[PDB]
Amino acid sequence: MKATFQVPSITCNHCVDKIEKFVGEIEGVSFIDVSVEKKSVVVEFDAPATQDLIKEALLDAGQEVV
Repeated sequence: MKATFQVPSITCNHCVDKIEKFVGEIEGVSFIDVSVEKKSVVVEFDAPATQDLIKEALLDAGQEVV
């Protein structure tokens, strides 16, 4: 139960705080991992979540991920 994405619009802390505030708890988030120098993002989600939940939240939060 883990996910691995990448936010091409990284390179900042304000974005991490915004995505962490939303992703910090998406009714099924184990741990939101982010990589600025690598421009990657690894998030763990439990059974009450889905990569469509972290996207709907992270995307609606103001972040982009392909």
